[PDB]
Amino acid sequence: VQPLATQCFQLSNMFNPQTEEEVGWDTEIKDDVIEECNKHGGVIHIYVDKNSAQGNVYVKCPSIAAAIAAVNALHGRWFAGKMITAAYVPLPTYHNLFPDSMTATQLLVPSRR
Repeated sequence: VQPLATQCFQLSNMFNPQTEEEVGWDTEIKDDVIEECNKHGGVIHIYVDKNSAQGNVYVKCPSIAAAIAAVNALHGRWFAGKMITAAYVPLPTYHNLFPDSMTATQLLVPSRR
């Protein structure tokens, strides 16, 4: 049975720490994902996990409707011969990893203009 959408998701294949070469690369990913969410339903928490062999980025959106829109917008991308994939994460699991995300409400904006 396919998991229900939630506010929270994990992207994969967004980067490869073995090969990332640009100074500031993970901030650029953060800004890019926020920009994409800000053509949909926005975003209230994001973490680009530099350590992740799988290239994981964690996102929480302000509602399930917003998460669906972001997932459907992001899970179409390709990088370095792999598709970006998304998996919804249960709220309690996401909140255990990112306690700061539990009470988040402010929609995020990119740093770059």
